[PDB]
Amino acid sequence: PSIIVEPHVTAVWGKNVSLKCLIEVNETITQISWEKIHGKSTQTVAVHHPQYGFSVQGDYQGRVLFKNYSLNDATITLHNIGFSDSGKYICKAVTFPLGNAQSSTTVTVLVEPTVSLIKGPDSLIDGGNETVAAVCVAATGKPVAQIDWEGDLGEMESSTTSFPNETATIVSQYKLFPTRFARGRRITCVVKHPALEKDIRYSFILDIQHH
Amino acid sequence: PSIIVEPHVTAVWGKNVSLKCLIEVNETITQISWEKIHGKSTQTVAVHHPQYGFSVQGDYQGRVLFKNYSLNDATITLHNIGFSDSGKYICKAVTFPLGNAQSSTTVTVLVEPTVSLIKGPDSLIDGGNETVAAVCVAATGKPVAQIDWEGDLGEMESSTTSFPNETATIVSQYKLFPTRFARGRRITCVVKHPALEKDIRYSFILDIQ
Ligand SMILES: *[C@@H]1O[C@H](CO)[C@@H](O[C@@H]2O[C@H](CO)[C@@H](O[C@@H]3O[C@H](CO)[C@@H](O)[C@H](O)[C@@H]3O)[C@H](O)[C@H]2NC(C)=O)[C@H](O)[C@H]1NC(C)=O
Ligand SMILES: *[C@@H]1O[C@H](CO)[C@@H](O[C@@H]2O[C@H](CO)[C@@H](O[C@@H]3O[C@H](CO)[C@@H](O)[C@H](O)[C@@H]3O)[C@H](O)[C@H]2NC(C)=O)[C@H](O)[C@H]1NC(C)=O
Repeated sequence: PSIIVEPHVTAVWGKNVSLKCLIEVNETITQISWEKIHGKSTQTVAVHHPQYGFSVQGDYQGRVLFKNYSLNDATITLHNIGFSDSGKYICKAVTFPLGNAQSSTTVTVLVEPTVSLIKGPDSLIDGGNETVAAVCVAATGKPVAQIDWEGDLGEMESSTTSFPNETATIVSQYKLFPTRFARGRRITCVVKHPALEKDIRYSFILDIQHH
Repeated sequence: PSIIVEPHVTAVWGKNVSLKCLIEVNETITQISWEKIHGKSTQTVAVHHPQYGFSVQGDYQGRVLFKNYSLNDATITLHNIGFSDSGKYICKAVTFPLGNAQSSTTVTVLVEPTVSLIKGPDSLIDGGNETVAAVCVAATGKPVAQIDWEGDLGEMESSTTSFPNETATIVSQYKLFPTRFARGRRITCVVKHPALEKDIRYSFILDIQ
């Protein structure tokens, strides 16, 4: 309506997110609140009342700040984000005399992957058969990270395991036939994920041996 | 929930009703209100706020009174009851901090019939053909009334004519074969209707010759 909110929002596990709400009703504001859908019932996250002040409820206590004291600005920030913070929220303005108005914001919780780049277990002998030259892991991210490789020296093979909390670990091995042409060149693991401000990039120089 | 109301209320057109609502939810009450369901949205009927006062909305203005100033008593009275007052209402208490709680009341609007008894067009002469001794009309009642007769001097015939506002008129003629035996007798019309506390009764003494 005149309840201005962002319709869809992502939140990174263990960081902060802002639940924006501007109230332009041109009406007398009785109180304003954020609520969370639970079945058909809703549960209160935070309340502002012009005489009774703020209130934060449930497991949100200690993790919710009201941006400012204006009754027309219902924006809050949520902190120490966890999986249960996902779902549909309602910003609500109760007004006098016409009553309530609202708009919804759905929150998706993302988890940053833990990335590591490791060398293959076997040494890369020139003229030898296909060997795993490196292994890139992006562990327990939500959703699963994406892994790409730079340096066209071979081919990629990956597996993914998803977990009850809906994070996923992806393991990607880079396979190549060692040659003279590949010696001294650099292979890069590139991990893309929506919780990342920029792609994680790890690389190292190929060591190709003698005989 | 914690909202005490009556599930269903009968209301008579042109009269009064109370919509009862007692609120003791345990916590600070920021405002209380009665609302009317319109589609899936609701229209406000009346609102009581501790600092802002009473407020009445729509076509309820001049027809709604709050029973008292107590925030725990949302009871109102509705006056000059009209067809549109029919429908489903919700009493609603908004509280601080947990928010609103509500309960519904459904209102049916009845219309009292206008009842009259007349002595029939032709005059009452003996040994002859059936003659209409009296006509009883319960007009534009909602729903249609029932008409019964007391005094066992003949049979009745009745017709019903419905109207767009959902009131109906029923006209009942009482026919009899006139007899010297029937003079001094009283015929009685009895009209039954849910808007009536008792049956309406109109009677008169048959005059034969
Ligand atoms: C979502 O579920 C996954 C699957 O259980 C969670 O991953 C697990 O997290 C624990 C705690 O960090 C990991 O254990 C730790 O790592 C090594 C184990 O060898 C050890 O050095 C540490 O002291 C500790 O034991 C566990 O390995 C890991 N399981 C995996 C990656 O398969 C994940 O943390 C959950 N995420 C959230 C946000 O709840
Ligand atoms: C529900 O429906 C019927 C039909 O619209 C309404 O009945 C009509 O009521 C009016 C006024 O009560 C009657 O007409 C009036 O007659 C007087 C003479 O007594 C005259 O002064 C007025 O100008 C007007 O013409 C009319 O006889 C009556 N019609 C029938 C067929 O009975 C009824 O009032 C409606 N009721 C509600 C609660 O809305």
